[PDB]
Amino acid sequence: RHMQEILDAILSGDAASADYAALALPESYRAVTLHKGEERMFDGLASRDKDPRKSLHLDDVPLPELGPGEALVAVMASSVNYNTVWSSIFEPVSTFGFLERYGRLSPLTARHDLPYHVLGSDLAGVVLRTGAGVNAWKPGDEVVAHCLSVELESPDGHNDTMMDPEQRIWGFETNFGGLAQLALVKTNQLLPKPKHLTWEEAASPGLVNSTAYRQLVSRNGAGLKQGDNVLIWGASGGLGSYATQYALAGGATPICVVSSPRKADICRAMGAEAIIDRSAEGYRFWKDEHHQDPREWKRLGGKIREFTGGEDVDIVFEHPGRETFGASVYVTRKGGTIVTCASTSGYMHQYDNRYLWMSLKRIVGSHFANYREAFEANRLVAKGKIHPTLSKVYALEETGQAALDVHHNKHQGKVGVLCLAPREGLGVTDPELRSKHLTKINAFRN
Amino acid sequence: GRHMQEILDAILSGDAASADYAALALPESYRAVTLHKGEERMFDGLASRDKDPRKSLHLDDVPLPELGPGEALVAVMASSVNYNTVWSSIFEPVSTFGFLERYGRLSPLTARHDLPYHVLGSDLAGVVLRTGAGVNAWKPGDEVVAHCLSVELESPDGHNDTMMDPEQRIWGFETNFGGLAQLALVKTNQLLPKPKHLTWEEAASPGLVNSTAYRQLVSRNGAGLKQGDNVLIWGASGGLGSYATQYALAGGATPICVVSSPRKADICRAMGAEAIIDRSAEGYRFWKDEHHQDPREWKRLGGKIREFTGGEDVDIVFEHPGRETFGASVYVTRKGGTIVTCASTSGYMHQYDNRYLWMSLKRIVGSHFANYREAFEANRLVAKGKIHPTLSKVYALEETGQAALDVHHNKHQGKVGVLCLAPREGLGVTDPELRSKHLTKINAFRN
Amino acid sequence: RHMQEILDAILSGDAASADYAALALPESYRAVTLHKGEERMFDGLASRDKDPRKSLHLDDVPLPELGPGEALVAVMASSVNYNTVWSSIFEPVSTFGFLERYGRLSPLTARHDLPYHVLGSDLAGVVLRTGAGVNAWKPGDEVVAHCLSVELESPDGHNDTMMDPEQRIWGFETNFGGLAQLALVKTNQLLPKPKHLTWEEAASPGLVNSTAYRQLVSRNGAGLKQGDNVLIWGASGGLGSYATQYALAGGATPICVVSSPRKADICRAMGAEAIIDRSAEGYRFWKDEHHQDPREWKRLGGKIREFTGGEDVDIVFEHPGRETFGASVYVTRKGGTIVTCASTSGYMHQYDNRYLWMSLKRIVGSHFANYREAFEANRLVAKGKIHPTLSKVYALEETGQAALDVHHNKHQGKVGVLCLAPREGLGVTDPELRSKHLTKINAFR
Amino acid sequence: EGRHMQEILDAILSGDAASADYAALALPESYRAVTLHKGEERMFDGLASRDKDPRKSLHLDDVPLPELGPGEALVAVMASSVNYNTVWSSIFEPVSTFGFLERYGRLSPLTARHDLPYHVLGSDLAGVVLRTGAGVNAWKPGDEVVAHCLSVELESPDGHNDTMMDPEQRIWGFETNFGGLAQLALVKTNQLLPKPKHLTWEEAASPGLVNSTAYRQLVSRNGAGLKQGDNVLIWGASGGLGSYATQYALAGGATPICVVSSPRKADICRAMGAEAIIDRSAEGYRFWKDEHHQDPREWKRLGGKIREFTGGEDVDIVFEHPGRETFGASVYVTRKGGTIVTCASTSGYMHQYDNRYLWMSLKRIVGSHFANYREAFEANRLVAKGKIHPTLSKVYALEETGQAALDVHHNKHQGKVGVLCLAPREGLGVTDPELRSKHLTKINAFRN
Ligand SMILES: CC[C@@H](C(=O)O)C(=O)SCCNC(=O)/C=C/NC(=O)[C@H](O)C(C)(C)COP(=O)(O)OP(=O)(O)OC[C@H]1O[C@@H](n2cnc3c(N)ncnc32)[C@H](O)[C@@H]1OP(=O)(O)O
Ligand SMILES: NC(=O)C1=CN([C@@H]2O[C@H](COP(=O)(O)OP(=O)(O)OC[C@H]3O[C@@H](n4cnc5c(N)ncnc54)[C@H](OP(=O)(O)O)[C@@H]3O)[C@@H](O)[C@H]2O)C=CC1
Ligand SMILES: NC(=O)C1=CN([C@@H]2O[C@H](COP(=O)(O)OP(=O)(O)OC[C@H]3O[C@@H](n4cnc5c(N)ncnc54)[C@H](OP(=O)(O)O)[C@@H]3O)[C@@H](O)[C@H]2O)C=CC1
Ligand SMILES: NC(=O)C1=CN([C@@H]2O[C@H](COP(=O)(O)OP(=O)(O)OC[C@H]3O[C@@H](n4cnc5c(N)ncnc54)[C@H](OP(=O)(O)O)[C@@H]3O)[C@@H](O)[C@H]2O)C=CC1
Ligand SMILES: NC(=O)C1=CN([C@@H]2O[C@H](COP(=O)(O)OP(=O)(O)OC[C@H]3O[C@@H](n4cnc5c(N)ncnc54)[C@H](OP(=O)(O)O)[C@@H]3O)[C@@H](O)[C@H]2O)C=CC1
Repeated sequence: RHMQEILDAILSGDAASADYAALALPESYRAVTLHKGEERMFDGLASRDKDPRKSLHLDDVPLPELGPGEALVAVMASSVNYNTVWSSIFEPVSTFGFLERYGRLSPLTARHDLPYHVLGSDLAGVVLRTGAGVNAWKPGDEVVAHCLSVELESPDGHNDTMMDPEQRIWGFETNFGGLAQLALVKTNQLLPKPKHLTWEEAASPGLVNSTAYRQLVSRNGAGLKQGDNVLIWGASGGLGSYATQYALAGGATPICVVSSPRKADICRAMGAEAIIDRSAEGYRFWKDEHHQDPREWKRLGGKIREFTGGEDVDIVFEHPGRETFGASVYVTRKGGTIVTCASTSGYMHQYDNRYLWMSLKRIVGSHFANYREAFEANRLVAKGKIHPTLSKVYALEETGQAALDVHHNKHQGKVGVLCLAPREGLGVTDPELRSKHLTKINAFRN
Repeated sequence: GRHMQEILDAILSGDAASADYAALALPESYRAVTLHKGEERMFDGLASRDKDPRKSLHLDDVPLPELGPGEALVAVMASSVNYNTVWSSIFEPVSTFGFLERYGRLSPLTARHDLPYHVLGSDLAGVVLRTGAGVNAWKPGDEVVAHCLSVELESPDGHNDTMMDPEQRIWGFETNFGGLAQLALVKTNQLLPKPKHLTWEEAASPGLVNSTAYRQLVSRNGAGLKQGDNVLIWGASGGLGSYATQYALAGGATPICVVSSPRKADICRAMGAEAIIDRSAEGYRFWKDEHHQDPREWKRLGGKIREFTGGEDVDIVFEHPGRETFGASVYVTRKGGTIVTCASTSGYMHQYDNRYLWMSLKRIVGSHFANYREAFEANRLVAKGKIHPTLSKVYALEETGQAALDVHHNKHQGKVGVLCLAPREGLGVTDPELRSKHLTKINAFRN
Repeated sequence: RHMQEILDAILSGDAASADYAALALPESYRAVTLHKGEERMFDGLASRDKDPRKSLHLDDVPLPELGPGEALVAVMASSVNYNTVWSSIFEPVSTFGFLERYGRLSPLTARHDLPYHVLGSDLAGVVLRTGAGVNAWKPGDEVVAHCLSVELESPDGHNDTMMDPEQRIWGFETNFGGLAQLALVKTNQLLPKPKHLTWEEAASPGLVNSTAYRQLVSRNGAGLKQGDNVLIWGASGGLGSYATQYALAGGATPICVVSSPRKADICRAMGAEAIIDRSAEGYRFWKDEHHQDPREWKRLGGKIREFTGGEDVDIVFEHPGRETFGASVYVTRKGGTIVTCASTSGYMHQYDNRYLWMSLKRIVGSHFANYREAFEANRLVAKGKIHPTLSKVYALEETGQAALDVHHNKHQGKVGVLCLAPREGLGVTDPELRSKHLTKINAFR
Repeated sequence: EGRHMQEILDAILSGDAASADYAALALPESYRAVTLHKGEERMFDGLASRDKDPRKSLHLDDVPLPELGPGEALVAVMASSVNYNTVWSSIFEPVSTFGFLERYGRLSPLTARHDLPYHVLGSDLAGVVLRTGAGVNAWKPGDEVVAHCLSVELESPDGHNDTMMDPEQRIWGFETNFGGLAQLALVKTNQLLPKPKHLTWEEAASPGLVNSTAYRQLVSRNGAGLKQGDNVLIWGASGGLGSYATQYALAGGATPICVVSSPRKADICRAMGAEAIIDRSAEGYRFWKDEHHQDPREWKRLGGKIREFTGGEDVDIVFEHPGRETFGASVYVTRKGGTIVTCASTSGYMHQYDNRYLWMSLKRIVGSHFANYREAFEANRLVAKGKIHPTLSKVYALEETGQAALDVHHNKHQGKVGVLCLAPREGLGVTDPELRSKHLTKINAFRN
């Protein structure tokens, strides 16, 4: 196999750039895919009852043609993200609609408009080829990838690339994602691999760490400062496992919300002290399908004040959506910020605008991160200031079970996936820095 | 009263010096529009609509209050009747006497406001007569208007933007000695210089809705308007929206004005706007039923906006109607744009589709009234002739009851003013050249 | 002649995109060029004595090959600015040095490394062909260009592309510039042509306009708001003339500084009213080569207050540098901003920091403009809020004389160049908006 | 030592006086204070600033109590500190403070109380409220307080969106009278903050001025707006401002590059948690080659040394205050897009820099000055929470304030130099012993 020869080169440890440039490309690669003819297979079911194991296929797919500004990457490991779940249950809409619309832009984007969709929005691996116009990256470079896909032909994105009208998420709104043995990315998605981490560890921060960085740290989100109090929903999940770290390292005080004593213990291991278990408290923010209960908003606010000495939070880190959003707006301090990048429990938000306008609060929408933000987030991992939060690793063939874990909220931290890597534990080339941080690196491990 | 008449004579002469005002003997009573503590339940049982301010508002002669540190006594030439004045006059949401009594427990200074009568009114235009201890920047004779937000600023919270202060009082509503009277008492950090090209009644008009619109649309605490922006303005001929339309035009931006009648569209054209949507003629139905919205109506509004902008979506939505329009407001905003909100007239339980907010990196910014720097800047743009008052009708002080009913029942398209000491309309202009340049717009809301 | 038929299509006014796509390309185009062998010809001379008429050639050159994300444009008009003049006299160094070094990177970048250099960093014209991947532009589109190109391989420029470490000015650090019948640009340099302007007027605002927009209007510079008072140095020059217009269009008050009565008249024709003639006032901000005179800073401040009713300016629009900068910091209001994008009179600035910290002022550096700011500035021209400042137009064959005119500061406004356009005055397709603004459009004629 | 003053101190020291007990104490008719005299403001004319001796101009006087006004408090001062503005005052540089008092005195009959032939100095205090004026409801006799030094009238609209912008804004004890280097002081009640209970009187007095300033300059959005990951060049990292700036950089998750002039100060920086330390004396930087011209080669040498510590990165922020000597280098070494934030010019206020580095690299120079009440509250809250620690090195008696000021004038100190006012000895005033115990090693990091 051409693919076995590629893996052997990576595992040897002493292949030069010219060696990678000399390997023959395989004619197909193994990939986790959706099929277009199945996009209605879950019609009539409740979201909970839609099973990613039924929709996710392991296929052999042809290599796409390499274009200008792009790189072909040999993927050692990837991760399950919530967009992998959304894709796999075809909610809110089918990703094939996104691929069809993308394919209308040009003959190059039309490569993506296929009857199958290779998923995955994270990777760690090795560059094999680069297209025309690519100088910064070369075959053999060890990389991780962020998932922003921007074309930058329009002027709109030249003062923050998230504002590009053609901005997409790689592996979700584009094809050739990371849950596969090979991937195709733009080279402006590439970042240097953290040397003290294994392949699966290095693949795990990309998406959620970059998003948490823009949403909480950067001036394009909440602009955290030391001394702030920050309410962090889902503090032991993917986003929250990085948000909590940024709050603590930035000198702020996180109030972490989780739903089990096991996750509460992890938050204490990260260094948080103020932890609310929403299951034990039994919050019912909605009385029925159409009306909320302000008494329950107020009970949450009172519990926060027990931890802060009577202070309300400067920032709410939102993402659960409809269930929690009325409470989030209510409990925020006068002049404070609710920053939101998601709506897991439902995107039709309801809130009492009297609390927003009379208290001069703001709701800031945030979405992934631009390259500069993704670089800064990955830099803090490489410096050993922010740590990966991997809890469990699955084989590529078992990506469906990994997606079901997240779908049903059975996990903590990040769930990783081995792609070409034959086992866990490979890829560390800075053992001294790894040993300095190993206890924190393994804090989420089962 | 002889002393009061001599004060008015000094003002009307046009050439009294500061020393002359300092030498005028103060009156020992002044005429004022008041509520009476004994009557606060006279409307119990009735619907808001059927409560009549002519039955609760009294014309009384009241004694002058003692002038404290950092305060000014003002001879009032004109004032205004706004929604806060109307609600007070019908003891809604609760009687104003409740707060005057509680706050009056703090100190002998706060207890001056706790009286069996309440002098209403949160606007004035007039002349400073006396200042209390420590005052530097104002002197007898200075011609002034007032910002009605009073802050004590003992908490640190308000020292980077005073709207964050936790202890605000609206003068004439949560304080006594308001402006619907011949004299008023205010803090000197409420005073603003009178625009010289306007009459007394015009200068008292812009008031809180003008500074609120300025903070919401122009200032960096709100939307931070820049030239070239497209701005969707709901209620563009009402209080807030009329000033927002003017700020958009004055700042080099394009307002897309929304109104509900052809008469209102004509007022918008008179202010200088060109892109006008009649929401009633278009028949928008943003809610399908009590609990669900219709995204195809959001998109129909979006397509109508694009007809005026050459295919562009708005950088800013100037919100205030609330529940009925808020879903559409979030939908139509450009990627990276801002929805600024300072009220919820149609209902405060907002519902919107958050996918549009996070996937297009939009933000919803809450704003409320204005701090004193914003009020100074808004008033300064009126004084420069960039922003014009919106007066429709003027009443004498003796007829404040009817003025209040007119506002309560929405009888006029623009503001209702009240003459206090001024004997007739049309006095107080000392810059006729500037007035002549802007006369048509100044009178756009007169019939 | 294939070139003649391209011009006839443009002049017909009703060719469709399919008609442009069907036209045969010419094998060569007429271009204004420098020659590699002559780069030492002005060795020994003072700058003022170098004559661009001796170095600029009119050549027929072959068409370059069209790469990914590029467009081939038929050029109706161009401009001559200071970058063009500097290149034509090989200052500060010959432009061929950078073209050679950059052309080592790849076959794409080596297209630019030729023995001749086609100059010009402005255009107005019609798209003829686009390279692969191009979505937003098609044959027939009427365009102007933003001259600053970025590669954006580094993350640094992905929150504001001016932070990118590898910028190139098209026609100066690239070949195939706009002083020619055809040009090659990236598609993320293209902007829609303002319909109410002639070809030569549309090509004129260019980089000084977008630089002024970034410095004064955008949040990356001073963040102007209506009501502000703005001190504008050099108010009838390139930057200052656009800055004056942005101040007015944004509802602010420019306090315009000029050095002659004729310049004051031009400021009044633009709409300004508060004008200071620094030469009539006789300001001497420096007492000698090393020390300033705070009494003269204060004298300027007092003159400003005569126009503002006693207020100090919220913003100073700086660019003269050493001579004026101490005065600029002094006169700015408490909490105000001094924004700077050049140092004409000298880059070693000196100022009294007590005024800066005790009055919480800031000095903000700005440079050129990113593509979003260039689009917004061009859009305000297209709205008729901002007007071009052309003084004189030359034919392409006379580009040498045009460059000498700019080099010796012969005109008060800009110098334009007809490329394919056979005469001035063509290209207006919005005559109603033009008629509204004709007097201001011609203020520098 | 008068009887009424002795009775006030006995009440404080008893630990159990009630608010009504302080209200009932007789006030003294005079108090002991460190003062300047108007007749002497020319005494150093023609001398180089280094040769001006604060021991010659600072007097210990008995002065009459001023009349209490609306919005004010009379405070019994247990301890204060020397600040550099105490040094500036005592050498009448750049100008005499009596010009400031004369100008202030023209505003109103209330501000005219300050226009006196002597100037009571001091811009920090820790102590106990004795009396409050009209309009004061938030503070009462007996409250244990520290004071920040912002004096704002807030009559003008300009200060109502950040009070530092008030046109009449002044620094208490420098541009106003009745400062804190004295047994009693007069302040606006909007200068008052709750005393941190785990600190002694002298420790609690020491952060106010420089900690508030460093917070606005580095942490707040009105200054540099620090974020975790930033590299920050901190001049004078073991002095007053620097000893707080370094703590904010570390606690905010940034990397300070600390500049000091001795190995002893380098060791304190390491004890604070910094690793990247430059000794400007050992490096021998000569940024100026003569009176009128700088040396870009030395700017470059500093920039190269910084890059050795950061792995090749240039600093996002420079925390400036030395002024003329360093400012050209500070602008040069800053990263593209970065910020130089300045609140002072110790070495000379006529700054010179190369504007090509500022405009071509899109840098900005942000002027900062003290802090508004909200920022001062936030800075003091972080001390009270034990997140930021006092940096007191040495304590002098009130009668030795002249020598304390000379220490700072000649750059012989580290951290903050404290002064006992009414407090009879060091070590008093702690009422949270368990929080103190948790943090004691860091609290004492600067002690001789
Ligand atoms: C892990 C990474 C990350 C990720 O993976 O993300 C995440 O985990 S995140 C959570 C997962 N992600 C989601 O959960 C949501 C997926 N995505 C969607 O759910 C839909 O995508 C959305 C609701 C956002 C929009 O859907 P859509 O219905 O497609 O939107 P819209 O209406 O904007 O556009 C269609 C037509 O409306 C026109 N149009 C637009 N604006 C106006 C206007 N103002 N006026 C008039 N017409 C207008 C356009 O011009 C078009 O016209 P056409 O071009 O002729 O079709
Ligand atoms: N815009 C963007 O770019 C990004 C958006 N997202 C979106 O953010 C959301 C979370 O992503 P991720 O963190 O990766 O997923 P995870 O599932 O790993 O973390 C989600 C956490 O949310 C909490 N949670 C779930 N449902 C509720 C609820 N109804 N009420 C309160 N808390 C709840 C759980 O914590 P517990 O049960 O312990 O309280 C869980 O750990 C998803 O919707 C995802 O699509 C993600 C990343 C990028
Ligand atoms: N808290 C306080 O102290 C005060 C609060 N307020 C609040 O501010 C709000 C606005 O103030 P102001 O502008 O002075 O009020 P106005 O009554 O002057 O104008 C309100 C406009 O809102 C528009 N509007 C109302 N309902 C809807 C709707 N359902 N959909 C769309 N547009 C609508 C109408 O415009 P059209 O019909 O022409 O489209 C109406 O003219 C007030 O309604 C009140 O709630 C006001 C003053 C004081
Ligand atoms: N880096 C680059 O690639 C480019 C840099 N630049 C730089 O930008 C600067 C300005 O560009 P532009 O506006 O187009 O130049 P202009 O020549 O068009 O206008 C410059 C104006 O500055 C004013 N000025 C010059 N010297 C002084 C002085 N000592 N004191 C006061 N005012 C002075 C004059 O106005 P008046 O005499 O009327 O008061 C003069 O008109 C150029 O001078 C150059 O340094 C420009 C082009 C490109
Ligand atoms: N605007 C405001 O509100 C405030 C302004 N200031 C001003 O800030 C400055 C410092 O205040 P503070 O920190 O209290 O004083 P300190 O003397 O305690 O600290 C100053 C430090 O600067 C360093 N330093 C002194 N001179 C030079 C020089 N020429 N070059 C380089 N480094 C130098 C020394 O460190 P080393 O020798 O170890 O390098 C010294 O420790 C003063 O000018 C003061 O007035 C202070 C506080 C508030």
